[PDB]
Amino acid sequence: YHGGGSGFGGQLRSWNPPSESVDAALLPNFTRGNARADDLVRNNGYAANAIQLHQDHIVGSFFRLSHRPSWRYLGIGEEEARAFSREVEAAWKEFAEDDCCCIDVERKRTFTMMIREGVAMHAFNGELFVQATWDTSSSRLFRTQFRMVSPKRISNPNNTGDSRNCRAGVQINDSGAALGYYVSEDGYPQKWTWIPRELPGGRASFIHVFEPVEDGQTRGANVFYSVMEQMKMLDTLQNTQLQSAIVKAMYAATIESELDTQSAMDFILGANSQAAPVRLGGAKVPHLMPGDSLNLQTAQDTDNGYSVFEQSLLRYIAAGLGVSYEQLSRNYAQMSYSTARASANESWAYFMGRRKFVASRQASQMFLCWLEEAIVRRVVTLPSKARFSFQEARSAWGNCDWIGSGRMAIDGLKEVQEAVMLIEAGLSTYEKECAKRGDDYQEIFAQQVRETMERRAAGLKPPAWAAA
Amino acid sequence: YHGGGSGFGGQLRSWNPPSESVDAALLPNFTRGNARADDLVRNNGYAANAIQLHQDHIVGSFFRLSHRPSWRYLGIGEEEARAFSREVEAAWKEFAEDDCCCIDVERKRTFTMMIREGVAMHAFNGELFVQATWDTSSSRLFRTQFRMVSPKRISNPNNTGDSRNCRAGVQINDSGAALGYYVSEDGYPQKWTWIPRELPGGRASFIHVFEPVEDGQTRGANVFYSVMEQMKMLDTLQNTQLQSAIVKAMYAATIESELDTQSAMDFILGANSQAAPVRLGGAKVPHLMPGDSLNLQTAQDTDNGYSVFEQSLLRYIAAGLGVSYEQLSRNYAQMSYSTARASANESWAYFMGRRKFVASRQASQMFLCWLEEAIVRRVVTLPSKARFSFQEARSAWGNCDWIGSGRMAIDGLKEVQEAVMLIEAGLSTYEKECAKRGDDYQEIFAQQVRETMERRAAGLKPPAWAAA
Amino acid sequence: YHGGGSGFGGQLRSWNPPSESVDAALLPNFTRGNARADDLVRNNGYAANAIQLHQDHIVGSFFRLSHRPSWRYLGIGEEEARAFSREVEAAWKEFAEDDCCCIDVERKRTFTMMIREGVAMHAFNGELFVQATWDTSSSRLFRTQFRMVSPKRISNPNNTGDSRNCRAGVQINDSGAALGYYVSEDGYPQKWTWIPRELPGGRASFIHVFEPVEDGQTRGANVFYSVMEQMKMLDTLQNTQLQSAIVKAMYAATIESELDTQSAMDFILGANSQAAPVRLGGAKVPHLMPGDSLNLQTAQDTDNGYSVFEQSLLRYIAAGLGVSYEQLSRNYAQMSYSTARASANESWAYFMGRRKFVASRQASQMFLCWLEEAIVRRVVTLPSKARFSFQEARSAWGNCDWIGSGRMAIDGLKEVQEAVMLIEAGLSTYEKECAKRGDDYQEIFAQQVRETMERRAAGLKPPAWAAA
Repeated sequence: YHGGGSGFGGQLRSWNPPSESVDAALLPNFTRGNARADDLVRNNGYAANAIQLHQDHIVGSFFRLSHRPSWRYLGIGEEEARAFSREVEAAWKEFAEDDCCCIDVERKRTFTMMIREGVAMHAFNGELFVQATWDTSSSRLFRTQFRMVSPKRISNPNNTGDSRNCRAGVQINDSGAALGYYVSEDGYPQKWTWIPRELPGGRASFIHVFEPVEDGQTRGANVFYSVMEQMKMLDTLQNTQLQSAIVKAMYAATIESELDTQSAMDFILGANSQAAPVRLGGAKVPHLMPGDSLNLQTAQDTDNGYSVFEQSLLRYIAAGLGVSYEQLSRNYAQMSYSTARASANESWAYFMGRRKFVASRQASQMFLCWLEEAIVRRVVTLPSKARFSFQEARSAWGNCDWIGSGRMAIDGLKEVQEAVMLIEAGLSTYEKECAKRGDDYQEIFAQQVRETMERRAAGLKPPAWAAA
Repeated sequence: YHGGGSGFGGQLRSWNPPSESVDAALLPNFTRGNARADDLVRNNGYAANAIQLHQDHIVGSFFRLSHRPSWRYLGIGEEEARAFSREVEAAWKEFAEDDCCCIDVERKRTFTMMIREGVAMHAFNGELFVQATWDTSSSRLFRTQFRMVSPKRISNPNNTGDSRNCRAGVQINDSGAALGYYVSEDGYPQKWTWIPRELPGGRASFIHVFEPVEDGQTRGANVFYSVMEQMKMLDTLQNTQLQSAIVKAMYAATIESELDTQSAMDFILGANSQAAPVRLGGAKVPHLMPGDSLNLQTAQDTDNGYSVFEQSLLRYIAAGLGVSYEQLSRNYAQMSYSTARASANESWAYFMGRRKFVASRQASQMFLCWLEEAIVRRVVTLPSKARFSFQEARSAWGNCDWIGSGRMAIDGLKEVQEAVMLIEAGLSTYEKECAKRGDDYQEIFAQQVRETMERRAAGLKPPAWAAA
Repeated sequence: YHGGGSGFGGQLRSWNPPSESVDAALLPNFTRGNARADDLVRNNGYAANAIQLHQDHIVGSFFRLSHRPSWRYLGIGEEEARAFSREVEAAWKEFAEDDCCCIDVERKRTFTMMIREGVAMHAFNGELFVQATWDTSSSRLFRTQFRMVSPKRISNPNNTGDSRNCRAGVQINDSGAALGYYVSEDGYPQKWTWIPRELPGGRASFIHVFEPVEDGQTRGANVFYSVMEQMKMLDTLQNTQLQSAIVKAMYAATIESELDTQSAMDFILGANSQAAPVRLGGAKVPHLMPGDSLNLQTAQDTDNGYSVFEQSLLRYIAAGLGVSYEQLSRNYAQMSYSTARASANESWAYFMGRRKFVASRQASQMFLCWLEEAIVRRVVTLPSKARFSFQEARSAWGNCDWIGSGRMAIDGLKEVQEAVMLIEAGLSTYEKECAKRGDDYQEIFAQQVRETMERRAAGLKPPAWAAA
């Protein structure tokens, strides 16, 4: 095997990367990497475009709840489960979507915008932090509130060095689990607070969502590490090329003469001395003595293959980040239907995975945290004859699924024909087909049974879905 | 035969590779090869893209259980087998998919995330290790927990040399079988523990999944050995080319004169001395004496054939890794439907093989480990009059199949038409067609029989699948 | 005839190859050729791709048994043959597909994985060896075990010279048949054992599978001898071209002056002395005295015709190995449907031949070895009133056919239409149509007759295959 060897001619003799865990590689330069990722996101067109694509495709314009408790395990009954789910869904829908935005302490974000911010933070910071608090002064129906904590705030107190149990502001028990986090207080023009992960009663107090790569990993790594250097180098190349083009296009001509500069421009260029401005009106034919000369400068091609090199670098960056090349670069060159569909599918697989993990876990944990007080305050009533209480089986009572914006297809008619053909056979159900369009099938049925009554009352022809 | 000969003109005279086992080639430089593969994965856009493609296509966004015990062998009866399968599937679904993430000791990953991490570890490290433990302090329903052990941790104690029976921290019996493993403890700012492969009762304590190449192979080899050198050399070429382009684009022009440098720029470039900055506003025509000169530099083509060489190297890398060229390089050049379908099939065969072996074996062993407690703690009851106990035939009781995300078609209508035509004939069943879409046909049937009742109750037109 | 003559102008005067058997050409340099093939497989991207294609297409993701005993010969009856086949197939499932992997001594591979490893070994080593042993300490139902022996281990004892009867560790009787083998024991940081080919009772103890080319051939030859030299030379050319491109791209410019190097770089390049680093920010216009000079280097085309030469060499290599050019090189250039189908058929013929011979013979012999104990231990009962007992006609009792993964075609709809039309006419049966899809028609019928009952019980519309 030449992987561990010296190389072809010994070229890989100096390539001896150390063997170390993910923590040993990531933690020493965590803050610098995060700052560089933030710099790239704020001040580069492509990084901001990638973040916007992540936000728009992973979550969308809405994030909707679907409460499906496991009634078999609980032994309560299907109808009671349906009634409980309807009540819980109504309560959650009013709680999250108030215009006062009292879901968060800062009163600036709704639930959907909070999910989008969490996804964005997971993108260029590798993780997201959420804290759940209670305000006693509040007289509203619910006291639960959520605060989005930036990863920069969590760090070791007093800027102390890492230990075996405490790393990067995270306290670790004997196992890999985390017991608590140290959150700093930021003064824009310091102190640290201990926040336990979970309350003694089992409620989740502070939320941390990230995907671990190796066995022992305390905090996550942003996606920009793969292509961080190339983005900066490409920005430098773009600025240099633009400045060079401006400079080369500036010098249009050159005057050579042995006379005074005022005299030379007077006799050759045509300026009026009554250095010296020249009027652009008209065409001029100067007369030159033997010593005089007039040279019109020629410049190189403004874009001499910079476009193709930029194309290659943008393909590399899009491969590193995960978004499609066309989406990142806005190129959308000529291509057949099959190629566009294949690229869309390749991007959609990654987007679906990100939605399934990050946003779904965050929303599920927030929903469980809210549901615990909702049940405690008797806003909703648990079904009777339950095998287990809410505390004993939290996941069983609070099992849920989340629906986001569906993919907008290149051909609208083909997808509709496919859906109709699937519905005609037994391969698919109404729920799955409506969920692909970002709709709830029960709401569609209610709207249809309302519309048929409205049509009948007005005297119009009954709709297709109506039963004779 | 010229294979063992000197060559055409004697060119292969120095090519005399040693004849040795896979262990003799792999073990001496195991750690350096693993470290180089990790370096490529962390810091190259293409390697990270390949790992992400592996994770997404091999597993997907979900990994689902299908329990099919062999009822004929055990002599229990079909209906008891179906009831047992329903119970164990429900228990597994609740156990793996809790939001508390209590399946693993570190409480960071769900079952699907652990499967994806195992696939990733198999990709760039050549193997995956899983440890199953019990916590007695836990008061939950199940005490089983799983921990993913990095391959770096398994090594010979005290960094001692390999022996005949103990190689790379694995103790080997007279045959090729492994009896136990030595796992180190990592301190981020050492000691070794003996972990037997199997408990005395026959339970699996330590899990090791990899594909052997030759007869005697203690540990597996990463996939990057084939293309390790080329990726590093291509990265060096890319960085060098980018720096060279930036350098050549930087120098726009050149001034030649015998005067002072400030005066030369004042009279020619146009800088103001009130070295010296020059304003970009306007167009200028300087006046030059005989000794003076102005030269506008021209540069070579920025991308002069680098794209084609990069294409060739990327095809080589994609051949080595196994992913498609379009997926790896994000190129997706103009191509017909047939070529895209052929490349997709060529990649899908490899992905299906990897899913059938690695993830399936890992998930099956974890499921058996959980099922042993589940049966022991009497959460589920074995059918009566069974020929053999659970211990005597573990595979018969725990026979199962796993379903992941299905391939996304380039043309949605064509696959639906194909599935419908197959269903109409006897060549296919409902289960196989639903499995290709990542769905369970029994859940679809339950949803349909619920939806028909819902439509009937609300007064809507009965669905197609309903029976008159 | 000029084939044996001097040539056109005497150019073939030195071309006088010796006339010798295959053994005389192969045996003297067997080990060096095998080592070179192993080196190419481990360390070249294309060779690994070819081996992976062999494994994926010849075997696939599964290998399945179809027991077809010849009842007419033995005069037992069709129904008894069916019952015996069902029992044997069930028993072979459990032995081969246990998760404990107790089929092999090393407990690392399942039956399909051992078949794939055998195919791979036949690919780059020219043959495969399998050993069947018994473990008395085992308390399981079956004591049969299989060990894949690397071809390197079999060699002459004490590294002695070959004889008339003993060549390369294989003892040959008066005829060409082999009586036994000498297998060495490998110590990774020596002794030889005599293993007879067959037990005295007729059972197969040692398995050797290879295709003979000529009359007397003791051991087989790998496929790589045809194209090993070209692969090594192409790898050298690729590495040299990459290094040359990096070297030529590295030198961006050149400074010529009579001053000191520090002064020259300060005045021309723009470095700061407060050798000398230069910041890349901005565009610069240096001033040069008559002695000074600035030159921007221009390099040759990075990929100047290397791609087409690589294409030709890859076509030659793919022709030598037997795989299609597109599969080997991942090129998949623009091409019509007919050309793609023709290339796919050309490759599929070779893959079907390899599957029919190598894997089928290996699996059949292993199945016979297992079936002998299975019958002896009375796990399965032979039908009564049989003409010849198991010993008299092993092949008649153990006649079987093996099924692998079916070909993935470019157009899914066309293949389904073709299969439906063939089924409608009398040209084809259900078994052949289901076999091309890698399915067992009896299993499909059982699944259909279950699904129709499941649909009827739930109240859904009866399936198409149901009989009124």
